[PDB]
Amino acid sequence: KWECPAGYEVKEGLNVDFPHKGMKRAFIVYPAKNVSGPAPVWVPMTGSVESTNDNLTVARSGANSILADHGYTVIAPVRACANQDPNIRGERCNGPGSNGWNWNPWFEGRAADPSGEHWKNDEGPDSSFFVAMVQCVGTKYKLDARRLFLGGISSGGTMTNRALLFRSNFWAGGLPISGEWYVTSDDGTPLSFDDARAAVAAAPTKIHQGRVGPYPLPAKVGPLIVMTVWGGEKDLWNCTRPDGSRFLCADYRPSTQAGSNFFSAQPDVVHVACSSTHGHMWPQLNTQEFNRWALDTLASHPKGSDPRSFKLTQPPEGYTCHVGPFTGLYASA
Repeated sequence: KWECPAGYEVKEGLNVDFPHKGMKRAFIVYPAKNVSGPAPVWVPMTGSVESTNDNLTVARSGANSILADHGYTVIAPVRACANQDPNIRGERCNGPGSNGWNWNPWFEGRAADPSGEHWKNDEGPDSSFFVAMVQCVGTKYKLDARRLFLGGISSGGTMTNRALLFRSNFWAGGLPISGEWYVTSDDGTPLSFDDARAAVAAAPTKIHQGRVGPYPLPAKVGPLIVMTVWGGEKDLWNCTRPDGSRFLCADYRPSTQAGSNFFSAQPDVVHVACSSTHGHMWPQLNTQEFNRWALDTLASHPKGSDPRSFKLTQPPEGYTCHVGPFTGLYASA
């Protein structure tokens, strides 16, 4: 499955003008170090305000490129809105989406109005670009086809959820950190932030449909290991109006719960629910210990592995995790 479009020649570092669905995309490759043979892959994605460079090199943003020194080939996509500049932060990215998309950083969820209907059963240009990107990098570096993982924070966490839902026969798993689910009614009707929040609180253990994925959610998905991370009571996001005022527009308690319910219910998916207290940003406590543990945990479940043989190891201090759906976010009935 390793192939490049139009004779594209991948290189270490920043790759630009990668053709995909009429767009020109960019991504950065940090080849795995101290690895003989096929290397596991990590595709980290930034959120709405931090740049791809920040996500890859700044400690408080995760310094995801450091995982190449841990034996992973890191392949980081640049957001379409950044116009191939890995340094763009929130400029022209941190705001509502267009063309039927909910949020502009990534093509990660259909809009709440009718223009989003088209995306109910079309993965979108980011989900398909990531597959094409990894397939192309694999022509230059030897990658492990059973250990292709993606993940991200905030909007990047939402994009991880969407990619796992539409491309569960490609990725081996992912790390959606404080991503949205955009909960809807069972019939797909979009719900306001308040109604979506109340919907999960009213049925915390059920599977909820959401604008992050296909509608309806797939009955069955391919084999995966998914580690959803919730940042605690402060894992919230205040949007910014044009006039500068702030207002609550996302609460990641319901979305991490909903994601965990869907993935836990799938028989061929090992779901790990992890909670911390860093809020809505990349895990802050023992950050590199967490990144190493999380990716090595994902790698311990190569694609197609028996969920029954999976064995969770203790995460770093500052994290509580277990296999299954979240249980400490809503009171039991």
